[PDB]
Amino acid sequence: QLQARRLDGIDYNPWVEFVKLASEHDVVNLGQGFPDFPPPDFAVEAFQHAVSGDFMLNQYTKTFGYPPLTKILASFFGELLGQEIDPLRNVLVTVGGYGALFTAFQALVDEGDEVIIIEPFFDCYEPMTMMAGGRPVFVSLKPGPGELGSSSNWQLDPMELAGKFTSRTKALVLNTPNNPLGKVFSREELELVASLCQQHDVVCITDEVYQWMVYDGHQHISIASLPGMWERTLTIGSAGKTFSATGWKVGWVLGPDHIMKHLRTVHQNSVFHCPTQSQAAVAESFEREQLLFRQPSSYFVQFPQAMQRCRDHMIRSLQSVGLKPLIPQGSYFLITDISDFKRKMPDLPGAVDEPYDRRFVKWMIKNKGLVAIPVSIFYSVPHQKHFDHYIRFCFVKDEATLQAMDEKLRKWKVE
Amino acid sequence: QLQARRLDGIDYNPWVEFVKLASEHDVVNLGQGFPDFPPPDFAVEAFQHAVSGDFMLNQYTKTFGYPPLTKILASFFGELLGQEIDPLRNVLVTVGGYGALFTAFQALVDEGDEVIIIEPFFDCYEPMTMMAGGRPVFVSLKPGPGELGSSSNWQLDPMELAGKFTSRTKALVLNTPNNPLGKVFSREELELVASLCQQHDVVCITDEVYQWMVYDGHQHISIASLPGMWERTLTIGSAGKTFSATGWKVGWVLGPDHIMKHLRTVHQNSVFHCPTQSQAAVAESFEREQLLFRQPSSYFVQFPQAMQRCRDHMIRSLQSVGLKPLIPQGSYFLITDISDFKRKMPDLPGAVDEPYDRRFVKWMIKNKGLVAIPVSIFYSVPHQKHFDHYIRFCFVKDEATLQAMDEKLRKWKVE
Ligand SMILES: *Cc1c(COP(=O)(O)O)cnc(C)c1O
Ligand SMILES: *Cc1c(COP(=O)(O)O)cnc(C)c1O
Ligand SMILES: N[C@@H](Cc1ccccc1)C(=O)O
Ligand SMILES: N[C@@H](Cc1ccccc1)C(=O)O
Repeated sequence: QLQARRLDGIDYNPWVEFVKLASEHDVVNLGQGFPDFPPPDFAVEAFQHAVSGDFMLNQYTKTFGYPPLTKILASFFGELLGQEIDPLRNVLVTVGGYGALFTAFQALVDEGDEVIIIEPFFDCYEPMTMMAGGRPVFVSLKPGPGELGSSSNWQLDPMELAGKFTSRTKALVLNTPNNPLGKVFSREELELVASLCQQHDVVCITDEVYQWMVYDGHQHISIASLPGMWERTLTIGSAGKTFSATGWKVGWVLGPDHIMKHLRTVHQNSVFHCPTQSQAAVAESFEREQLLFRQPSSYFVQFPQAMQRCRDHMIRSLQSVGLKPLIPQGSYFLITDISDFKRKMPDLPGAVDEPYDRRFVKWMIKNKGLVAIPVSIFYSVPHQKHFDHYIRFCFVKDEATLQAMDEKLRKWKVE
Repeated sequence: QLQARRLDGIDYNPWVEFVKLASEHDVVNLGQGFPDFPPPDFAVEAFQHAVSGDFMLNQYTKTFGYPPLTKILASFFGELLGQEIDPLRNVLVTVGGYGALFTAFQALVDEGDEVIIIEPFFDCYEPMTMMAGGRPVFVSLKPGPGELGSSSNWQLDPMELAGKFTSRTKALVLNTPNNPLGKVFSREELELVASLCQQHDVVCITDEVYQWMVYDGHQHISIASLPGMWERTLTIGSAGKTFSATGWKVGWVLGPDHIMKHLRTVHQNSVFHCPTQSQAAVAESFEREQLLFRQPSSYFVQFPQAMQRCRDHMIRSLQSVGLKPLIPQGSYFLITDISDFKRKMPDLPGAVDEPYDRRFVKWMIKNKGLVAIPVSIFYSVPHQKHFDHYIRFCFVKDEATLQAMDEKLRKWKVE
């Protein structure tokens, strides 16, 4: 009654409960979606330059983006998407990719509108939809029929997907690479999704914050570069996952003027300006990355290789301890199947109809000194019972952390 | 139809049209609500320190605030308000005071709710209310019955104010010191407002971004320090107006847990984190200001004195050219009565039923080389006809700017 109905349901945040049980133990922390090593030197230094240069950089910049940043966004992303991107009509800088999503949802989703969300989903898609009056409509990526799995075998059933569309579908949220699965959507998969979007005339909010974290030669493709798609896609990105600087909380949306003009209204009636100096640091960091595009020494080349190594490392470590990893083609994350521990150990300390993975993650934190995130926080509530056997690890870590993890894992092994 | 109804009306932004007519002339810019000199050294250096210190500061901080910043906010503001402020239950760091307002409005205002807005009002109060489904209800500060006016003579008629309250009033937006008037609400005025708020059980969103810019010995008082008021006030502030660093876009809301828990839901479903390093810079800048509280050398002492000088300077300059200044007790701004020019010059190039002040500001920009902001952008549309004779100047400026202004003003004088 004091508060607005838009807040009904969405008030519960799984984060906080867990990342507070973590702090009351000696743990190797692998549930955190951020690096624990520094950003690359050229980007820190870019921040350093923007806070020590033209003093007017301490003041307000332009409402829809710091112009050097919208310039490099238009240019680099225009080239990657193969699109004529106008910085002033097609680019909006936002408070991280999170603020970008929020802006998008507030612009487009209204009482009645359905938003197709593909599980496992970054958890905020659902509450943001709900705050906007929409009705989430879920579809599940289903794993295919070795022993170690693969993210790319998680299938988007074409018939099941097509069935989700009604005349009330406003938007489909596509997240690639996917958090927490690490699926990198194929071209065929993208075409599938594009196909229905054109057909039913539906916007595709597409969260590509992990664009650059792709492994094993898999290729990040943007649904917006697909024929006819720009006119109906919003493409979100994040400086933080791009330059390993998550506390910079800069992101952007690219998309066509007839959509973006709504995003801009929300922006101008919510935050109005983004901080100036972060924008400057990000503009200079993209400049440095475009200069060196494809090159052995570009961050978008070395970083994925390094993190591919960390991934490979984690996969091996968790495997030999009973966990069944799903090799990701991208993102910061891999998930592991715990179905074996569920048989081995079915009753665990945990509240009433708490899904297994949640009860398991608590167990592990206490006894074995390791943080993961239960995957069920990324399923609609009705699907948590069926999808309660996965947990989510972050391998974007310092080597000292992989070391400490192995220490934890060997102490475990002796059981 | 593609976009959400919450965007109806609110899409028009007076800013942009004007600050683009400005850039196509040689102008002294006085419509900008930000300094054009640097922030104080200790605050720039605080930024410099947070972007070159513990590298983990490049990563995510806590959702509701960087803890060193919520610590100093609780402590300093607790002391100023005379209130026990818990950082975790009573403080939320937001994307500037703008993001704070937005958070507040999204938390509390719902279809039906009325929000009492006092004119002249910072323009966003109205559209934010509207996006939230609310119904702005207006009241006007009316100037009293010398020749030069005074902001403190603009009166909040007690009977007129009381009449605005219905059973549908959710919130009253109090802005003190006031943008664009520079009114510093008296204690009696505050008690008036408090009185009705307690009586009708209404929240008082109170925008105190100008807290420290008070002149002539006038005292900034917070409605929240008034008896019984904390339980029903939200107090917003901004690092940018506090430390002359508007592009830092850090702000906060203080208020009681039973209200703030809603602000937090909006926050966690909108931005989730604020950038880390700005927070660090602001925490250290408050630390430096509290250390030196009241002291000759504290920024909260010298800065108001300096800006009081700039104010005094502008008042004299604009006076002798026909403009009738209203001396502000606070804020960055003074407004001047142009009623004389309206008689002197009634027909001006400007669209159809454009209020006079808007047409006047355009005229001045072209011919006389000076930027102001028409005050009518801060009145409800039905009241613009009656309140079309004021324009708004920003005196928070470098001396080189006051110089150039005088140059413009003397070239003018020869007419
Ligand atoms: C981390 C993450 C975000 C948030 O990006 P920020 O720049 O931190 O706002 C958005 N989407 C996904 C899928 C993420 O993993
Ligand atoms: C400038 C201003 C704001 C905005 O504060 P930011 O920290 O820039 O968000 C809010 N309210 C008033 C009355 C202002 O003048
Ligand atoms: N996305 C990262 C971090 C994050 C958490 C909550 C909001 C935004 C980003 C994760 O899944 O751990
Ligand atoms: N508040 C200042 C600057 C500002 C403009 C628009 C949004 C937020 C802050 C002004 O009135 O000029």
